[PDB]
Amino acid sequence: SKVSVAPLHLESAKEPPLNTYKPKEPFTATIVSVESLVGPKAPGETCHIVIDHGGNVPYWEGQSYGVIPPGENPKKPGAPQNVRLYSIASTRYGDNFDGRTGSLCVRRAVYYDPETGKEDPSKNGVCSNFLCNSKPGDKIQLTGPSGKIMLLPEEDPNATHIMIATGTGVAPFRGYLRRMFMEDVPNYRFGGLAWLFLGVANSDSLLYDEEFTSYLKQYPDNFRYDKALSREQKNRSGGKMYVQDKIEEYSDEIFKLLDGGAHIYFCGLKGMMPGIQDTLKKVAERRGESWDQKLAQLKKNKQWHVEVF
Ligand SMILES: Cc1cc2nc3c(=O)[nH]c(=O)nc-3n(C[C@H](O)[C@H](O)[C@H](O)COP(=O)(O)OP(=O)(O)OC[C@H]3O[C@@H](n4cnc5c(N)ncnc54)[C@H](O)[C@@H]3O)c2cc1C
Ligand SMILES: [Mg+2]
Repeated sequence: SKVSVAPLHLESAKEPPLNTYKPKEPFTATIVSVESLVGPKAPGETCHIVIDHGGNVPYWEGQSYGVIPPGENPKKPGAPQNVRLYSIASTRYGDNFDGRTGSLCVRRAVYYDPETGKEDPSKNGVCSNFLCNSKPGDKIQLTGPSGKIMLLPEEDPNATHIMIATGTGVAPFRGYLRRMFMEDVPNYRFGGLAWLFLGVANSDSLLYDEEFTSYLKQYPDNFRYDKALSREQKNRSGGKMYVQDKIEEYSDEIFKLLDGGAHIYFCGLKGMMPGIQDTLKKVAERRGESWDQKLAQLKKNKQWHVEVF
């Protein structure tokens, strides 16, 4: 059954915390654990980082943490590095169910010369490698939390939530789904439909797959889960199987859910959105609908939630 979480006073706040810590005086947090989430055929490493904030930097599901990597700002010499934002991949209780830790899902940004493949440490992404290189006991400068675009609408505990992720965009949805299904939160008993779509490069690039697959067995009447593996599957038209091609497999069901008030969420690299928009336009057209009109209605009704980067 559901996992006991503490302390339940984390449910009492009426508003999400924002900018509790700021870049000029960050909170010095401590790494608990760092682990790769992916197998050897993945094109890059994505790691799972557990951070002990001691209860000093609480957050709501869907928010972001800021991390200030070490070193001087290369463009304001003598200045600290700029904040990098990461979608929190944990619930407000965290992976230890105690309200003291939060987790990040971090893709290593690694530079390869386009012609030769050669590497260059001055060109790798600073914060992402800093995080995935971290070890238990390392200190991390933490800011935030910040963001409200991806807060979970909880007014209707029987709402429908359609979650569209690529890569590390799965992060907010890991938090949503633990709150909906895994944790014992007496004031939020989810009885709607949660539907996760995840696009990644191949089977070895899947993120948290065992957790999501378990929800199919635990909550078969409230959870659905579909994956698109681009390098390893192909779409109806011969293209690489992308998350939008999976949406298209369920186009009638999805459009009916949207018309019924479902929330729909998008998270991941911003390059995911043009193909999704193209697919939704073609789906609408086949149904004899205007996607522009439909998207405007969804935004007007506060059903459309996008955090891409
Ligand atoms: C709201 C929000 C949420 C986010 N959520 C996440 C998340 O959950 N997970 C996640 O992994 N990321 C996330 N991001 C992205 C994250 O904030 C960083 O932008 C990303 O991790 C890269 O930061 P970095 O410090 O590693 O790279 P930077 O040091 O900022 O470098 C940026 C890029 O430039 C490249 N580069 C550097 N120098 C050169 C050069 N000379 N020539 C060519 N290329 C070069 C690097 O390789 C890198 O790809 C999020 C961003 C936003 C805005
Ligand atoms: Mg795997």
